[PDB]
Amino acid sequence: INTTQRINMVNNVTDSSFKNEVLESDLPVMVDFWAEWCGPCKMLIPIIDEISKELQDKVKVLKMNIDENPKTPSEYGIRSIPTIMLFKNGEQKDTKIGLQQKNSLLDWINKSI
Repeated sequence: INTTQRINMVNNVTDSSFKNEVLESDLPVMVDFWAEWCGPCKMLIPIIDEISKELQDKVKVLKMNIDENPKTPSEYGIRSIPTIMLFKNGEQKDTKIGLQQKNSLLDWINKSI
């Protein structure tokens, strides 16, 4: 018996802190745009948690609730969720829409950084 990999925890970013935590970072940043009413989003949350650990010190992983923070998704053209957006050096680098499984998500991020 060991500690579970279900960290069930990852930092939140808001419309107030997006520039500060995402656009100003030197690390590549992955942002999971989500809401509580979105079924696929809830399936994706634990995957995002696990990937944050597997990508520690390489990619900063954050989630943004779009009910509470509608302005940032609007600015980057997000029309549906789940959306996962990758940022580097103050700009968007890549985006994918929809549930993504863990291996595919890790493959994509590693290809992108």
